This record gives sequence, structure tokens and C-alpha cells, in this order.
Amino acid sequence: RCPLMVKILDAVKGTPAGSVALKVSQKTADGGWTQIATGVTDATGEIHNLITEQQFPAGVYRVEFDTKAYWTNQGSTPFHEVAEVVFDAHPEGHGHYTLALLLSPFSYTTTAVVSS
Amino acid sequence: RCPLMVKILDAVKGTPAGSVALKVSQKTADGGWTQIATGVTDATGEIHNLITEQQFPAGVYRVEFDTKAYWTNQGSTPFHEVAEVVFDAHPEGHGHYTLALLLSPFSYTTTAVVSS
Amino acid sequence: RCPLMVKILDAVKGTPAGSVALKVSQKTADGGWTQIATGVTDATGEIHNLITEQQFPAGVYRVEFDTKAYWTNQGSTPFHEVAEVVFDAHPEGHGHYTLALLLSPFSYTTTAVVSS
Amino acid sequence: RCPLMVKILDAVKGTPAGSVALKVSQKTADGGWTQIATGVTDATGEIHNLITEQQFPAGVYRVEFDTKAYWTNQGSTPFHEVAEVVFDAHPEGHGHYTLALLLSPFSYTTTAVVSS
Repeated sequence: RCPLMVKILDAVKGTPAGSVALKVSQKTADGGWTQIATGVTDATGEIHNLITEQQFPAGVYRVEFDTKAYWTNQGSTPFHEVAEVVFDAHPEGHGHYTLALLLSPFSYTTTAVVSS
Repeated sequence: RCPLMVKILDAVKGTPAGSVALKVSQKTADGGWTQIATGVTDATGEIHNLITEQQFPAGVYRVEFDTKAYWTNQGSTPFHEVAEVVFDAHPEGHGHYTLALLLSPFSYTTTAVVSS
Repeated sequence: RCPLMVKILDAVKGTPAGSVALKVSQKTADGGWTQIATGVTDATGEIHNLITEQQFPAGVYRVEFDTKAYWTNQGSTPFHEVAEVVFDAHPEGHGHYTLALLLSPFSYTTTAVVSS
Repeated sequence: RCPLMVKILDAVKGTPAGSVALKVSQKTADGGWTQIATGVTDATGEIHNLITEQQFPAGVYRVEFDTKAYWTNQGSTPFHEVAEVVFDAHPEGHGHYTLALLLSPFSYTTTAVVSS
């Protein structure tokens, strides 16, 4: 029932990516951003209770994943400064969002699963 | 504690890929393949109790996903005939294997998550 | 001898992604961004002469790809608003960058090829 | 006018994947396979003139990429035994193919670019 979920995997080690820091922001009508939550994945590459339903109204959201610190801690030199995922939420109605992210030092894949 | 799991996602639809048929085969002594299980993904893109521990000793395995029929039914003409994932497994001591698979008509991404 | 190249592919059609608009920006001292180039991919999914040697000093760069319009114009309703790639660029020795991007309605893969 | 090209990239180092051995087979009328070419990528992750026009009729093809040895040659331990890409070719006609392959030790992405 958590409206926004993440699932982060490490494609080098074949494990989830633990202790990846992230920030969730909401777009403002002027095109700026307001931070609504921060979090850190657990050893399963997930975050519980990131945000509540009330904090998640329809609109455009940005999730910034601090992948550079993840790789630096892993002993690898990464390419990207950050990984940002930007999307409109609820352009139709309700439902829950899971942002899947697969990380390599010089690449990432991101997909969404949108369900109800 | 399912020794072999799958998680299939649809990158066009933004949902798990349900009703994907697959076959699990085990490499034999003379280098052939024997089929040891079949299944179809559920609506969460998974197959529960695909094989038992007793059916899964150390060895080389092949999991064949029938992605072409998945796309043909969806109405998209796909590039690949099948998606095959081949790997050496050593499950003894509860090492669990999850094969993740992200599908598009002309591309797939596949990753493994191996427990410790 | 283009310091910065892109290669965008469409994973639904199995063709390069033509007509994708993009913006190249450089991080400024005050932490802001200054746009240094814009373009639209050709039918090979590339943009030649995106920027010159002289406009590519060391520093942080952002390339924003307008993937939403790409999909909506192909008649698909996508997940992401945009796809952003942010990286610190170096090459002291004529080192060049290729940003590869593989697009599906609800997913993208981005990788970098850095020469040397 | 190579009807079949490949492009293999390394997602750990950010370079093309050099010296990857591969084997190309064609599906026979009976459901078997016949080998029609072998090669090794150059440092650009390509193989020039893998096969001729005359060797590439419409039909089902398999490319077996020896990713396991790629990774051990890089000094890493990989998950997959091989990466097989099986696809249907240009019954109508004409059409040329590029198989793109992005490699990480525990993951790969396979896509195709099919151009007239």
C-alpha cells in the first residue's frame, strides 16, 4: 500500500543495492522543486514508508538516486553524477508506483511498474 | 525459500508480464538438456514453487522464456524467438537464484540476484 | 572528432530513435545550469557536431532528452517526463563521450562509452 | 554491406567489449542448427564482414556470445554461461541487422537495430 516504492539492484555483484540514498521531490507550478522526502535503501534495495498517500497527490515527481556515492563506497569509479527519474504521477487516477533501477558503474536501466 | 524464482516485467505496459510460458532444463552428463519443469507467469510476473530443492542440485541450468508468443498476443511483432538464460548453479546451503527479465518487443534486459 | 555524441535507439520498433529533442547544459559556479547546445536526432538517432572542442572544458554536464514527446508522437503514453544524463567530463587527451540511450515507453537504459 | 553486425559494450569500464568470441548459426528445416560463422570482436566491439549477403537468407538465426570468457579475461567472475540471441530474419526483405549487447558481470541487455 506504499504509494511510491523502489527496487535497486547491483548488476556487478548480483545483489540488491543496499544503503543507496535518495531524495523525492515534487514539481512546483513555476518549474522549481520542493523536497517531500529522503530515504536510504535497505539490504533488499527497498525503502519502506517513503511517503504517505496524502503527501503524494497527482503531479510531476523527481527521485534523485545518489548512485555516485554507492559506487564510490563499492570501490568502483562511476560515470554518472546521479541518477534522476522524473515522471507524472496519477495522470489518470490512483495506483502505486515502483521505480526499478539496475546499476552498473557506467550504465543504469530504470523501469516503472504502475499497479492498483 | 524457493530455490529458483523469476520476475518478468513489461517495459511497454509498465506492469509485470503475466502469462509468459517458460521451461527449466538441466544439463546432462553427455551435454544434452533434460526438461525438469514448466510454468506460466502469474499476474505478478512470477512462478511460485517452480521447482523443489530436491529437483535442483548443483549443475548448469537453462531457463527458456517464450517471449515471442507474449508479444505476438499483445499485438507487437517481436525481434527475438525466445529469451534463454544459462547459468551454473550451486544451491547447496540455501543459495537462492532470482532471474529478473525486462521485456520490450526488440530488446530484453536480464539480471540475476543470488542470495547468501 | 566530436567530443560529445549520442546514440538513441527505440526498443519497440527496433530502429534508431529519430526526431528526439535534447538540451546540453554545463554546471555553473553558482550551482546553476547554462545551456550550451540543443539539437534533434536524425534518422540514425544521432546529432553530429552537437558541440565543439572549445565549448567542452572539464566540468559537470547534463543532457536532457525529451522522451515524452517522442513517445506521445509515436502514439504511446510513456512514464517518464524526460530522461536526464548527468556526468563529470574530463578528457585531457582528446577523450570523447558517447551517451547511448535505449528507449521503451516505461523504461530506458543509458550507458556511456568514454574513449582513450 | 554486412547484413549482420554486432556492437558489444562493457557497462563496468565504459568501453566497447573487445575480444569477445561468438558463433553464428542458422536454424535448419528440421529444427536443428548449422554453424555458418565464427568471429572475435575488435576493440570497437564489432566484427567487420562477419558473414556475406549470400550466407544470410531469411530464416531463424542464433548468435552465441562467449560472455563468460569475456569476463574471466577481464578478471571478474560472471553469472551467465553464455549469452544467446535468437531471432527471426528478414523474410520479406531486404533488411540489415545490428545486434547490440551491453554487458555487466551479472546482467546483459540485448537489442537490435533493423534497417532497410
